[PDB]
Amino acid sequence: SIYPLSPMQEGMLFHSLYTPDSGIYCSQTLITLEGEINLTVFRQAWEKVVERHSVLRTLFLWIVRKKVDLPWDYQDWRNLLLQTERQQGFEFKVAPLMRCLMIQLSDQTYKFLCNHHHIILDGWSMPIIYQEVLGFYEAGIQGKSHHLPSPRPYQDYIVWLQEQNPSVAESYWQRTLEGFMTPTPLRVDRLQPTYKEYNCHLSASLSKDLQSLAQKHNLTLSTLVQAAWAILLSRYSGESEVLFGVTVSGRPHDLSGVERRVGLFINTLPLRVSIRESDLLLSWLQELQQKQAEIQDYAYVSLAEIQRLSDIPPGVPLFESLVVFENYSLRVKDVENFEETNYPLTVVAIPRQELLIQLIYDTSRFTQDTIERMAGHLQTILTGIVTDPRQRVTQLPILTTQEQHQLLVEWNNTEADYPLDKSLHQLFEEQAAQNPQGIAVIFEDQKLTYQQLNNRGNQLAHCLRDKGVGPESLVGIFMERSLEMVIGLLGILKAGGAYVPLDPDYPTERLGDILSDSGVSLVLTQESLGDFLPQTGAESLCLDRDWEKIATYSPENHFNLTTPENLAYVIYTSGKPKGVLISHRGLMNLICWHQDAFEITPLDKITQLARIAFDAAVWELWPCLTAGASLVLVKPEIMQSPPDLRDWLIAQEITVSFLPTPLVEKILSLEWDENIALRIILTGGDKLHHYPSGLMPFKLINNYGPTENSVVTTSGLVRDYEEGNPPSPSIGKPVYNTKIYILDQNLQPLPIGVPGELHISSVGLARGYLNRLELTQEKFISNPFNSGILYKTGDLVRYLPEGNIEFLGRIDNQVKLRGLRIELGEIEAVLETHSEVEKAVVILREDTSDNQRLVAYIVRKSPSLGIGELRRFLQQQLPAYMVPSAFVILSDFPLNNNGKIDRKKLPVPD
Amino acid sequence: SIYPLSPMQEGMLFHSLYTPDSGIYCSQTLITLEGEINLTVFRQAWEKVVERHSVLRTLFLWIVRKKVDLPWDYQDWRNLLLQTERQQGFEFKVAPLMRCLMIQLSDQTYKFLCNHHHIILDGWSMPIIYQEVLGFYEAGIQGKSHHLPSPRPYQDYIVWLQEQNPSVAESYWQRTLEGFMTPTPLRVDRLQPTYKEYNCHLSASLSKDLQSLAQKHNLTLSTLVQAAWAILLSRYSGESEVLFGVTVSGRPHDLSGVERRVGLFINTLPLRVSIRESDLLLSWLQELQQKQAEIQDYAYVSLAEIQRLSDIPPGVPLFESLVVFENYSLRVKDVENFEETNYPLTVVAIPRQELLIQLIYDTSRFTQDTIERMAGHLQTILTGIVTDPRQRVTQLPILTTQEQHQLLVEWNNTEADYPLDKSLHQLFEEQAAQNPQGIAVIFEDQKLTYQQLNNRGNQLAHCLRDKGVGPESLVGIFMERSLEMVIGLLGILKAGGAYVPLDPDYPTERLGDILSDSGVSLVLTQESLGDFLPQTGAESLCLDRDWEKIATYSPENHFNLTTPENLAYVIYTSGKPKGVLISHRGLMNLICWHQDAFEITPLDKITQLARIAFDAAVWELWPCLTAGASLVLVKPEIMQSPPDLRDWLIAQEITVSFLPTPLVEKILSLEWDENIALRIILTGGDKLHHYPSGLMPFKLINNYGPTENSVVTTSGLVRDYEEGNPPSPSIGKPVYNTKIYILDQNLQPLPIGVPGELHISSVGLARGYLNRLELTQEKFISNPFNSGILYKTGDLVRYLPEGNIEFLGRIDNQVKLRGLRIELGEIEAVLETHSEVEKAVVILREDTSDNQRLVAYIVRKSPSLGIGELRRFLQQQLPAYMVPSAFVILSDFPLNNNGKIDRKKLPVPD
Ligand SMILES: Nc1ncnc2c1ncn2[C@@H]1O[C@H](COP(=O)(O)O)[C@@H](O)[C@H]1O
Ligand SMILES: Nc1ncnc2c1ncn2[C@@H]1O[C@H](COP(=O)(O)O)[C@@H](O)[C@H]1O
Ligand SMILES: CC(C)C[C@H](N)C(=O)O
Ligand SMILES: CC(C)C[C@H](N)C(=O)O
Repeated sequence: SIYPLSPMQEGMLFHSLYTPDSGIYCSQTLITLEGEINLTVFRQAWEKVVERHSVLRTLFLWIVRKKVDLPWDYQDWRNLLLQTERQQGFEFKVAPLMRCLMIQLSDQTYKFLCNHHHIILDGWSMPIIYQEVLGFYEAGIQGKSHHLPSPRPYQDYIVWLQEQNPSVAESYWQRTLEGFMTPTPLRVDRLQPTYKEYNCHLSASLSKDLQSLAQKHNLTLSTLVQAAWAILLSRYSGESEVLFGVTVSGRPHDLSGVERRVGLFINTLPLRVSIRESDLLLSWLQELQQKQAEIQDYAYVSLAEIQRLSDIPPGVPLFESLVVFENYSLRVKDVENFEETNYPLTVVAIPRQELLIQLIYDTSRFTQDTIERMAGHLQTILTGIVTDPRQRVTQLPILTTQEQHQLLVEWNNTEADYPLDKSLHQLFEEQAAQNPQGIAVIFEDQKLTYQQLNNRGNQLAHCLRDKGVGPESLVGIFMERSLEMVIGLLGILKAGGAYVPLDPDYPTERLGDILSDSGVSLVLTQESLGDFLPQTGAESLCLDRDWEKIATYSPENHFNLTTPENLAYVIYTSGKPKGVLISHRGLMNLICWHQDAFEITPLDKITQLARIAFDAAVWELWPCLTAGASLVLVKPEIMQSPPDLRDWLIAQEITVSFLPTPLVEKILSLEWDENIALRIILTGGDKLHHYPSGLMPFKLINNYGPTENSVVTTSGLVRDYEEGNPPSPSIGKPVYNTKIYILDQNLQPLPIGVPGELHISSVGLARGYLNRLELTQEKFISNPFNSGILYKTGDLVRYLPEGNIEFLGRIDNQVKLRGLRIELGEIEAVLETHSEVEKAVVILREDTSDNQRLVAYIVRKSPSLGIGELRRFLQQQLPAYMVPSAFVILSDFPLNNNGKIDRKKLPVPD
Repeated sequence: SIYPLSPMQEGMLFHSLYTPDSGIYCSQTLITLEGEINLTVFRQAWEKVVERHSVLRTLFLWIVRKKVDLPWDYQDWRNLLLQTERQQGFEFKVAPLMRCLMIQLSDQTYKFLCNHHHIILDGWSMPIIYQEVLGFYEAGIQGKSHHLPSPRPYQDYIVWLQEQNPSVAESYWQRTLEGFMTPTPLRVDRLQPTYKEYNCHLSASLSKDLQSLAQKHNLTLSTLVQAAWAILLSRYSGESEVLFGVTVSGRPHDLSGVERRVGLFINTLPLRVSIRESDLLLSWLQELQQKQAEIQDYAYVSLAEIQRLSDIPPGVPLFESLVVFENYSLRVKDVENFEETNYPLTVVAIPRQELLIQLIYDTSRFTQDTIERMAGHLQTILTGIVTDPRQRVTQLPILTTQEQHQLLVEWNNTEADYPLDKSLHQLFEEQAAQNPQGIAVIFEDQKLTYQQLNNRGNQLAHCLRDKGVGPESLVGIFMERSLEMVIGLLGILKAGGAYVPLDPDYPTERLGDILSDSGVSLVLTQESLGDFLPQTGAESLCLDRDWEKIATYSPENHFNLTTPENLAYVIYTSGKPKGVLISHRGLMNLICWHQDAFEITPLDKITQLARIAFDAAVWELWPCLTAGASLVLVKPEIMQSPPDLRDWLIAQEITVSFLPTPLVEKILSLEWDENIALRIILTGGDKLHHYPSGLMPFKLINNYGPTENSVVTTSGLVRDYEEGNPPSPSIGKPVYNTKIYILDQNLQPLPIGVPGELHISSVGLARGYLNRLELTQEKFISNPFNSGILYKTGDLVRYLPEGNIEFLGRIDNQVKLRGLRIELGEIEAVLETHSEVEKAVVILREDTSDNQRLVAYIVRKSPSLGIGELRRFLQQQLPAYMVPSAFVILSDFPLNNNGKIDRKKLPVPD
């Protein structure tokens, strides 16, 4: 009994000897017994166990451990809970004396409690000790012998350790963990210690089908469970490589297949699992079997040794999930109050006649609803595995029947009747029929009635159709926001053509490219701008100078000639920008949806401030003009001042107004008359950061959608912040005749809480890109879920629990194996909380392709705050690894031409 | 004049447009003119320059730049300094308008001021502009023409940039900077923005000899200067690879050899220089020539692009030193108030007829004395290079004649007469002659006079010499601190033998190894411990039981038989420990020095608390007994309580007391009677962290030395903290007959402020190690500076400015290319400043050989403080990269058996 400590034993000792009273290494176990007991023999049982297991009578000399053959257990007392309260709270004490480092107590209402230090025992070792203590009692409450083999002394683990070469195991852990730079994030967990148990019981049938499959193919039930969890983790995380804990014996020699012995050995090990698109479930399970066997050959270096030895940063865990397969005077419960640490999520497979799978979760990290669904997913995956193991791993189903249905069917039940026969201009002219005298457009003093607008529109149409314009014609429009411009738009539409906005402030070369791209032969403009057009060969008509030409022509409505498939407009998104071909159907849907959702009626006064090259302008003009309301063009002057715009909105008695996101953010800080005409403010285009105060008189509607889907895809009222609310307002839910899908990189559905790529199926979808047939086919695919078409948005989003969508960002800004476990927007929200921070954006890399170095751009309210005081504020709220290297104070955000924040113009730090 | 910005131009623009008014990019230049000036023509001169250089009339459109041929410079006014005060302070303003971004002003007392933005100009570009503006004035204050070629438009740099492939330059900067993980630290700089200039003028002879050498060997004067600085940096830094800035043209096409042109180009580039032990100066200079040429081929990516692209962490500079070779109505001065940034140290070679080398230094980072010496070093290196360029680079001299002398000769002038004929026991017995009745030893109640001790010593000697003991005999001593033990020690010495302390608390196996190592055939012990000796074959004598045997023998002094070369003691240092063979000469020197320095006289009462296996015990016993004083053995009880020991020291009227370092640290926090007998407290053994309060009644002496050099090498009084003081008390200066040397890894001398390895030349040096002849030869070498022997200590130290030595740590704990620019002890001192921190130790790696992760172990005063609040405190005081990843709260430091802090028993974090 002269032996050296294991490294793991030393570490532990030193930690205890020189850090203040800790109890990190104190494991308690508490046993509810009922019946009656021969106390005398129950004690002698414990003494029997203490007499046989050498560690249960070891002591430490301080670099050396001694087993003696002498000490045992002390009871303290026996004979309105009062146990937790004090009687269990008060243990900061163990001496490395011969006296077994294990103190016990039996009680009045019959409760046993065992305290011990991990320097002698393992999580594995306690079960063995109950079993052996119960068996020495039952064969001895009956004067018989409980015959058991003599155990190994655990002083021969120690010699075994020394026979092994640490450099072998260290090279192996280094080689195999190399690429792996941060822990697999579960991304179903909560922003910010009690644990709970969700029991997921598998049917007798599934249990048996699993066992069967294991036998047929030389796999174990533990491998099927780990596999199941590996598959689940890859879907939740988005990573095709995952890493979780598995529990192991850690005691070797192939006594893994015969014997059982007590002490401190390695009990958990990291298992790194990769899943490729070609992987089939049988082969991949064969492979998993090996890696789990293989890692056990290098089980003679601690996990702390393995953490540092990896590429994972110091300070952070290399996994947040653990899988344990418990291969194993009546007892009532064994409550384990080693609560001192536990992993956020541990999945415990207990292989009784039916397979139990317990999910033990940190309740600060996961909702009950999230965990229950996790249960459903494993259940789905396991049933899928036995049902057809020839299947590709990346295609195996995860959602339950009810989930599938809810997400893909019920939440997509947005079908709505709308006039699919009609066209934009028709609707308009019914509007101009029924209320000819109504103010249709207003610009400062100027004013058009529905008749003025219809008549002057019909004239330009007639002019235009003499010039060659019909269905599918693309006519340029190069004009300042004005009445002329509405007439222009309406003119092209009536001719049967489709308008191509040309922005008045564009350089002459970009205007060039648009005209050559779009192939327009005709551009409507105005004398002011005429000379800025490049000379491309195209005719230009001035609606100001040349109005005389146009006046000559009929102000009659013409025959309606366009079909819903005909192009209505072509608008560029941001190598070059790409023009999107929008048909009339799209717009009909939008208009009919919009008018319904926001109850637009001819009473309404509707603002028009988006520049005509952005598709928001479509959604300002046509719902309004086709409904009878009055469109108020806004001087861009007014828009330059949030408070002035506020006053101006109030002044002009505007009822419903679209404000782009950066602007609406600002007006929401202002204070507002309580009784104004403004009922709705619509916003969208960039990610809205801020919830409205309840003080706001209007209701605030968030909206989202690509240009490739007729302006709006998703819409939702935004209330004041509640509590269960995400860090930034939802983008709402799909609009009429729109279905959405949140999909993984192999086009597979994902459950609530998991981020994926938004795909859209809609009557709103573009015909495709102008002159980009390849890309049209890459992005507009055949829908896996219907006979209809699916557009890939490239936007990263997740379903919230009531069916709202959280917008996260762009799929291209995601990098594999550096997903941070905290969503960037979570930091943003936190930084924004501290007053003096008005707006924060957090980017991954503003530097180039070498490093990433996450930076945070802050716009301050006053100069009081600086990048140090901020830094400590964020390491107070989050930990580190969740705090950026650089913080850049800005004065204002680089906005692109439409209002969206311009990333590539953000200043790179230092 | 349609052109895209350079990347470097864009970055700059964005930074200006969206960060709050900054003036980071504002360069000012201020020109003292005297004489009289045709104001009218001076202006027109500037207009001439503005008319020719395209950037001097460029504007920015916001991704595009425009040159116009129209704007120029405005004067604002003209006609008790008041300029700095306001008139120069107030510039936060430049608009990217056609109006040249360059505002000027001429003044009353004749001062010109030019403000411009780096988005148009370079540090290189301003000189060209003065020259061209002065030349258009002088040929025009005389109605003549100043004829100059027409410049390149700098719109063809931009096309050149675009013709180049960034991936080529990026691969090159990545490949060549790879190993290089932190900036070359100068380690002559100060712990913690004004600049100063030290002019270092080289003689006409040296200037010319350099130029000559350049011609002979196809090198330039710039390469000789960079070389010089590279050599200096490697010595200061301790790194055989260095990295500094060099300035470059950045404008290419081989117009580097003809033309001169204005704009913004790359001006600084990182030059990585390696120096190997075999390198010869000619070949190595040839090579340096190439690398400096080569790097200029990749001069089309910014330095910010090169920083991130390197292995240097984000946030930190990749060099703190820059070398610029300025190859280039009278003007008085050009004062450059672009002070907005400058590097901590820039070395400017100005190649006028004699070579000037300016050292421009941040005065918060370097003392005037440090810089002057730097000047002397370059001067030394350059003179060395011309004198013999066949020389090895690592052997070239750096110290001046006076420095060499001061460090190696004058500060080592410690020769002292001492009785080299005599031996320890002789001196003793003269002491026991002259004052037979004096109390020699005291232990609680027990007491020996000089006669008791001498007589009982002579008896044991006679006993011993019948048992075979003589010169060179090693006798074991295995005894509790007691009177018997002093008698034992004194007995062995008189017999002519040398004692080998065996520690009473050692395990029987370590005792075994010592006895087999030392080969003792005889061990003096005591009945108490006899049975703990292992049975090795050696005789044991009990000075307690067997005293009767010993009493029979003569109490006469014997003939003195030992010579000063004879062994006196053998003591192990901490694979296995190694026994050190100390002779009598060593001890004579120590005793005679000690008695002189601390004025020991027979009045003195001297404490004895070091365990006998530590060599401190030698330095407690023999100075005292050989002087006539009374040695008080201390109960180790008393030593367990700082306050009790204090009281006990005061109580017993002890005059001079050795307390090991961890203990003295603690007593210095106590409060102290002002009038006590205690005059000196001696300490040493570990690094003392704390300076005494002035309130302390005694004086506190720090001391240092390896066992291999008779206990003490260096000694120095420690006062209260002053200001210029290092973070922890000096270890003083060499003792009698001791010379020290602070040397680099090629055994070369180093100047003040530079850390190196301490080597000792002394009469105190061990004969060598017991039974380790190899190691004796590796560590005890032939002295490069005398005919005498040199011991390599493995300790890292530096000379302070008055000749004190700062102890830094162990050479083995240093790792190349991760030296931090801040000394660990600097952090320690800072952490210690904050009350609630009683003691802090900062280690490099407590984890294993994969990462390093610098950790800090803190002992707190009360539990109030925690590892977060500490963390922010240290990122407040230092920046980051100077703050550890882990902080471990301890309760107490793992001490080894002698008092030194035990590193390998520090708890590894997490
Ligand atoms: N409400 C919104 N919240 C967040 N991002 C949005 C929102 N609306 C639009 N987007 C983003 O803006 C894009 C539309 O850009 P484009 O169609 O090119 O003008 C979408 O694909 C999203 O990435
Ligand atoms: N005063 C001191 N300050 C700092 N380190 C010290 C001091 N005295 C001794 N040392 C260290 O202790 C060593 C002596 O250890 P040893 O001779 O083996 O007992 C030296 O080589 C130093 O590294
Ligand atoms: C949802 C709307 C605000 C328009 C959206 N920004 C788009 O780019 O189509
Ligand atoms: C300088 C003295 C305190 C002794 C020193 N610690 C040594 O190890 O020799």
